[PDB]
Amino acid sequence: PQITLWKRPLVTIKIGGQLKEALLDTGADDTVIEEMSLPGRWKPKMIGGIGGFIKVRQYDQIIIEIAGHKAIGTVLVGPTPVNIIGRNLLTQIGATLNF
Amino acid sequence: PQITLWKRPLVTIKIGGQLKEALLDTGADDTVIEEMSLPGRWKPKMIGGIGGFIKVRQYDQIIIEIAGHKAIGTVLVGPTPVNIIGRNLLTQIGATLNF
Ligand SMILES: CC(C)CN(C[C@@H](O)[C@H](Cc1ccccc1)NC(=O)O[C@H]1CO[C@H]2OCC[C@H]21)S(=O)(=O)c1ccc2c(c1)C(=O)O[B-]2(O)O
Ligand SMILES: [Cl-]
Ligand SMILES: [Cl-]
Ligand SMILES: [Cl-]
Ligand code: NA
Repeated sequence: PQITLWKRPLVTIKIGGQLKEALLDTGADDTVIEEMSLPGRWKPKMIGGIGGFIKVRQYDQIIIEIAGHKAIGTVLVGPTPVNIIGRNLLTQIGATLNF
Repeated sequence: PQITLWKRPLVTIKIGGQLKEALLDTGADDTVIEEMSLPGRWKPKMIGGIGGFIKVRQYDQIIIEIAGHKAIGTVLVGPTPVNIIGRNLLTQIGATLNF
């Protein structure tokens, strides 16, 4: 689709069989999701947001559908204010910014 | 232009007579710029995300040139680690997300 920006670009994602709402976020390098259960091992990551740095859990090679598009990649789990789809997965779905 | 998302979508802006580099950020409702002086009245606001909140000064009716396109709107000024062009100005330059 072509998504204008008068409203927040919220989409439905599917991860671990569950539907969640998430924000398409070109200002995020990484995809960050609220606390949930994911399979496999995780590794630590420090990410720096508007308010400072936080620790999150990094899960790699996670299957995730974004607005109906299949992606497989890194998902960070931690205390984010909203689920954000960052550029690591926006690139997988072929998203560009245009003006 | 069409901007791919392999790297941060950084553009040059002009604000208050100064050139700065800023992120085109679909995940931000509003535009947030590092500390600088702007003309006119302002009021304080708290904005929050990953890592918590920061206090900013809200200036209304500020003109920015974003990658050569002029737009006017509210600009928040404070200790953000990155300059952020949010939806309030992305709409004005006709920016869309496409996939
Ligand atoms: C969290 C999101 C819903 C909202 N933000 C935009 C988001 O795009 C940030 C933009 C940003 C980019 C670099 C550094 C700091 C901030 N990205 C981000 O945190 O990305 C993380 C995930 O990947 C990592 O890569 C980049 C950092 C890491 S915000 O900045 O917190 C933000 C922007 C505007 C407003 C508010 C909060 C608010 O409350 O009112 B407001 O005036 O509307
Ligand atoms: Cl840890
Ligand atoms: Cl990835
Ligand atoms: Cl505005
Ligand atoms: Na003003």
